Amino acid sequence: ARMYYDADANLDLLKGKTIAVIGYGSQGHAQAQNLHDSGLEVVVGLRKPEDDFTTAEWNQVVADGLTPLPVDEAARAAQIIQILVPDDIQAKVYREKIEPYLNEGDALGFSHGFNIHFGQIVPPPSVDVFMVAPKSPGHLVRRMYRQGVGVPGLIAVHNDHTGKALETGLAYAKGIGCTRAGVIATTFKEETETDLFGEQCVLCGGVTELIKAGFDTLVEAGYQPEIAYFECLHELKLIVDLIYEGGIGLMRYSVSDTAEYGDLTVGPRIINENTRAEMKKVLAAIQDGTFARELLLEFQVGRPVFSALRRKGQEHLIEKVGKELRAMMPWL
Amino acid sequence: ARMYYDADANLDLLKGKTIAVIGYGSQGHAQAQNLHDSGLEVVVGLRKPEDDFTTAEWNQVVADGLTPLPVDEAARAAQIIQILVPDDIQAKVYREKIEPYLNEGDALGFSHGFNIHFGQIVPPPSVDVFMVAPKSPGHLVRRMYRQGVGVPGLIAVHNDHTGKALETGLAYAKGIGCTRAGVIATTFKEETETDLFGEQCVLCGGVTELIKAGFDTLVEAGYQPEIAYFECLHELKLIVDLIYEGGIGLMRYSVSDTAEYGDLTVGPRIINENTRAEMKKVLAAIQDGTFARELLLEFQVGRPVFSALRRKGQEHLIEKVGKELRAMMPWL
Ligand SMILES: NC(=O)C1=CN([C@@H]2O[C@H](COP(=O)(O)OP(=O)(O)OC[C@H]3O[C@@H](n4cnc5c(N)ncnc54)[C@H](O)[C@@H]3O)[C@@H](O)[C@H]2O)C=CC1
Ligand SMILES: NC(=O)C1=CN([C@@H]2O[C@H](COP(=O)(O)OP(=O)(O)OC[C@H]3O[C@@H](n4cnc5c(N)ncnc54)[C@H](O)[C@@H]3O)[C@@H](O)[C@H]2O)C=CC1
Ligand SMILES: [Mg+2]
Ligand SMILES: [Mg+2]
Ligand SMILES: [Mg+2]
Ligand SMILES: [Mg+2]
Repeated sequence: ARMYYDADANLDLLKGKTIAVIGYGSQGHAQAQNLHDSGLEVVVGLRKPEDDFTTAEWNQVVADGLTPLPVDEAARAAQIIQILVPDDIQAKVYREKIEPYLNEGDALGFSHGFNIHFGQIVPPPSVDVFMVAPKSPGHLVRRMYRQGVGVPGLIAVHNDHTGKALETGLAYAKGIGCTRAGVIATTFKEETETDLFGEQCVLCGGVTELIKAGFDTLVEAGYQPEIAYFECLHELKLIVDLIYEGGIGLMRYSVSDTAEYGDLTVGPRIINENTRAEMKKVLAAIQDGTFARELLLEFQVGRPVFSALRRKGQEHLIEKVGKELRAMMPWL
Repeated sequence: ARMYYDADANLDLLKGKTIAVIGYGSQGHAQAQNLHDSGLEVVVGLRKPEDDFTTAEWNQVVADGLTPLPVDEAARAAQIIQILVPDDIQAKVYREKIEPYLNEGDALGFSHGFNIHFGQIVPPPSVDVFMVAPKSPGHLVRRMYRQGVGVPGLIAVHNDHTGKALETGLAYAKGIGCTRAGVIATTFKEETETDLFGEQCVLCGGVTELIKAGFDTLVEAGYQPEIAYFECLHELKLIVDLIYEGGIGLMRYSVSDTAEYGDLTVGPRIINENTRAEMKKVLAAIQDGTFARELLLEFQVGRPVFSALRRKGQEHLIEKVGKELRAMMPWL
């Protein structure tokens, strides 16, 4: 893997330019504040204050010492526009408040490549397109920069038109602080497809249904739901913290030998070759555009499947018993 | 669930009694110190110092202000004996150092039910047998007790010879702080079987192989292993931390709508009715004694399956890439 560190990004390449950071959410408040104390001219594109949220966010941008402009005004101002609004809204915001104000040599930036990769945003060919995706949440992107240590990041450039697209996004990477720890060269295609696959098969879909299937197994066998909650959900955090810290090996070293033996022999019975074949199918739906199509069509008819499955999950017994037991532990 | 609190336990039922805590590891150190701070008469049963580890543990007891004794002397001093050495060691320790010193009316306590439930320790009928199983690791049992909050626990009674087994166990649970948070009534059978099931199917076996299968899917399809690490392992902690604090619903509220839709529709494809049927078979092996027999036989011939499978795990690419990447993240 190709790594880019400090001695690979020249922050002077941005002297005399403006960076529009559209949005001030998790990545927006973190990344815009990072580029300000890195010596770069930053404008923060938001909506005109109209209700309570758009005012409170506009006021907090001022409180941190940055300049807010309406999205069309920050986009007219800057030659480097980084879109950090929500993914499901990016197509409308770009089309209306960003697209008519693009010039040659301007560089368009993302932190997740779904919209570029699946053709929902198609910038003009005379425009640089880059991605800098940090591997840490917004509050950890901002808190770690103030501590002189970077968070690792992924770098991607989708269209090199000014001949310096890589160096230009590489400049943005140092501006937010990812080049300190090290930055991995990826593509929009790889970042988008792996992000969706991980979400679907492991981080969100896989683990929630593993948890629920375990809980259901115990409850259907007649064990107390309160006991099943502890053994299929609550105790998972301790285990995953260890994997996070020191890999699977640290976790297996820290649990009892009986648990490690059970892990080694039963894990592959639960997640077996049939499961691995299904993960391959799920990946193929991500690679061939049909998942993206399905999501996009779902949003166009008012999200009936998303609402129905969401509500079905909220009615699950594990959520009911969980609220009761979590009360008893206010220290979470 | 039948719940017990501080009001249901009478610490004065232990007046004039000496409690021996056998072991001083994760649960032993926390439970012994807690019992001491609650004004009870505690001795810690340890191997006489014979090497760096046993010298240090003995000195730790003294440093904490508690009284260490060799295990047989601790047993002879105490009327309540809490066995907190590793589960795979308890039968031999019990047979050699505890059993010959039991008197009618003594109480034998556990924090996990395996050895009583699967008949590896068979106490005389004249001895009360109870369990108080905290639902937190020892360092939290201790920390939460210091802060005047408890950790939740389970209470079970296996043999009531005196008629006071439950009251003794409840007094013990109050002494270590578990009735402060609340203690759930269960049985040795239920605690043992749900503990083994959760470890095998969800917490350790299920989640490690889910992680590995996701990682292998990505690597085999040609993506970069460093990227697969982030998307299949590294950011699972953020997800699980949210499930831990506020259930599946809080996590789904906190991820993007694309992830939640991917979660709701793909989760049950990965963990499906075949997976749930295999979980039922795994539970059946825990319920019919055959897993316990398999584990005990494995331990009797020097752990060759445990050692072979552990090593194969240690050679996996996810552990090699993970070590490289985690070194780039010093804050671990
Ligand atoms: N949550 C995370 O930590 C990660 C997110 N990303 C990606 O960065 C992008 C932004 O992510 P988040 O910080 O979580 O976004 P967010 O959901 O926290 O907020 C987005 C910002 O855009 C504003 N906004 C909302 N609707 C708007 C509209 N119609 N017009 C103009 N502004 C609007 C919001 O006020 C908010 O300040 C996404 O594409 C995401 O996939 C990349 C790395 C990790
Ligand atoms: N670790 C945890 O957080 C949980 C553990 N439990 C149960 O607590 C009990 C004790 O478990 P842990 O504290 O985790 O074990 P541990 O591995 O943390 O500590 C074991 C203790 O036993 C001592 N010991 C080891 N060999 C000995 C021997 N031959 N003779 C005398 N003493 C010896 C050790 O020096 C150490 O003091 C087990 O039944 C466990 O299943 C129950 C709740 C959660
Ligand atoms: Mg991700
Ligand atoms: Mg447990
Ligand atoms: Mg266990
Ligand atoms: Mg995502």
